[PDB]
Amino acid sequence: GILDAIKAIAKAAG
Repeated sequence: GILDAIKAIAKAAG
């Protein structure tokens, strides 16, 4: 899921 991927990445990026 594109949305799921973005969400995880966002938090990871900090």
